[PDB]
Amino acid sequence: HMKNSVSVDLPGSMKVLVSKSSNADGKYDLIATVDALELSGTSDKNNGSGVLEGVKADASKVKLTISDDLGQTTLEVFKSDGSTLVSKKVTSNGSSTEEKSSNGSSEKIITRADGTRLEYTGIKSDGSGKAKEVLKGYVLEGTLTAEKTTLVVKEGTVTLSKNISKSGEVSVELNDTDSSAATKKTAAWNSGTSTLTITVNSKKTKDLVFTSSNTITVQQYDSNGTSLEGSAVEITKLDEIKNALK
Repeated sequence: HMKNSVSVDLPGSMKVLVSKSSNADGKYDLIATVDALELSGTSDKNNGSGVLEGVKADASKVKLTISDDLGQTTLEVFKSDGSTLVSKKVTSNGSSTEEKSSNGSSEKIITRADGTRLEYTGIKSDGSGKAKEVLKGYVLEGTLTAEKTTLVVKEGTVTLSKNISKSGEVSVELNDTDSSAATKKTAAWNSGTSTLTITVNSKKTKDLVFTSSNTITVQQYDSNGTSLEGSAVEITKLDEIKNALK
């Protein structure tokens, strides 16, 4: 594998072998095996960071780039002339983003460290596409535009929209076509508290909190809409989101 070497753990359970000492040019040798393909390179650092390359049996070019502080790996596959990416996987702090492009359409899967996922399919040149968020216990469906991702839950005449900016910032909104002004839902979003407060007939009815853990909780107000009551309950299934929208 490599004489006089040490092994270094990388993000995404990868490993690289680095020579214990440098060559006459001061550089260190790097060897890694990624899904059975051996990649090799050299680096002017001694810690496992740098660039390694290999070629698949179908002549595709593979490059692994390990950031200077070992915090991130980028694994790229190119067509045989090296000029066109076919796939790119970036992993850091237990999260991965995998992109593949072909025929003017792209796919992107973000796997979060908690196991939840954001999945984009059929991304077009204007930045639009289809979107899915895979949460613990339920899936949200929606769309992607150049502006934002919008995941939608509909219940009766109510539509709940969870928006995710390109930065990953979450905001939420509600629409309701209800013709009865006594039962129509409206809602206000508070970014500082990550809370959507729903109102019906001039009374706040519930707070939906969109947590840093990619969960949703719901807590009701009292019968006057002027104090919260009970304790917040974590939602675990799609039909529980819909119940909160009734």
